[PDB]
Amino acid sequence: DVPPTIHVPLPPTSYPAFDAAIFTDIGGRKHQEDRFTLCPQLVPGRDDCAFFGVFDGTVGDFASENVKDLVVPQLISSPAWQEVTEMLRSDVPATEVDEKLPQLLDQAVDDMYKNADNELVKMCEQLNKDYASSTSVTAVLAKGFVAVGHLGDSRIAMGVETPNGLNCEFLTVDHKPDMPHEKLRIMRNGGSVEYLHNHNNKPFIRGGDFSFRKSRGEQPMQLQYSRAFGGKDLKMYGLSNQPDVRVVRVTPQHRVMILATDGLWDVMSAAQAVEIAMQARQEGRNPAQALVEMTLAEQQSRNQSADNITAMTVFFK
Ligand SMILES: [Ca+2]
Ligand SMILES: [Ca+2]
Repeated sequence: DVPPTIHVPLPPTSYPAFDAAIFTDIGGRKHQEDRFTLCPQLVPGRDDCAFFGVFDGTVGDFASENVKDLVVPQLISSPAWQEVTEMLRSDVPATEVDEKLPQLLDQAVDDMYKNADNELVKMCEQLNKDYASSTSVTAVLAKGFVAVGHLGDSRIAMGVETPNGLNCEFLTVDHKPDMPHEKLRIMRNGGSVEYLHNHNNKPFIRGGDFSFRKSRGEQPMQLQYSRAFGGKDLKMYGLSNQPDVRVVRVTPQHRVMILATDGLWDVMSAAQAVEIAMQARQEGRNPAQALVEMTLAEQQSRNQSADNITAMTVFFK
């Protein structure tokens, strides 16, 4: 019932509508909490649909390890997705498809996020995982459209060729606790946004019970992003599972999409990543591995302990 998915490093592999590569590295962390999911053929009988997902876990790998196996099943169980499947298998005029498909994809991704999180949170309740959380950047490719969704601070970069050169941008903006409306939601729900000494630029979302649990000699946790999967004991204090969704038309000029964790972005800009990835391909090298190894080399050069780093490169055709 669920199409085959990939969750291990993937060297350069050619598919009908795109070529993909996936590489990850633990870096200098004591744990590997990054996870990912790639479904090459999302819709049986078709060869132009695929799912892409990368997950940056924190406070253990529980949330990222599990959510990765919940997204595809939840996605296709969506009544919204059933309508996507029915329309792709119908006579319905093309012009009409391309006109309705975007909102159907938007709604399906929305359903996926909320349903996958409800299921994950119930698991966290079962196994007593109070703060296990994970960011998410996902991409659903379907008949020339890519439905981008995300929660947290992992990002998706896009390389598009123009007559004046390669246009490189992020399709997602991080969910940070200090963004005015995020902060507003956290305080309305009894949580707070903490700006700690010497770290004014990276505030934390803190639960309303943090202080009490801290005095009880326990270990309440905080996050530096305001939306995510998991975070059981923060979901009632402002941590949202509402993803920002964006549907983009894959045009002839679209060259590459890069899904990666902050382990890559805290070091490289969108343009730098695309360039490195574009060059690697051009020279027959593993684009995703190039992104990770290049990042690790730079970190050493800076005397910086590297974070977990995961990169998934997708080249359109
Ligand atoms: Ca992490
Ligand atoms: Ca990270």
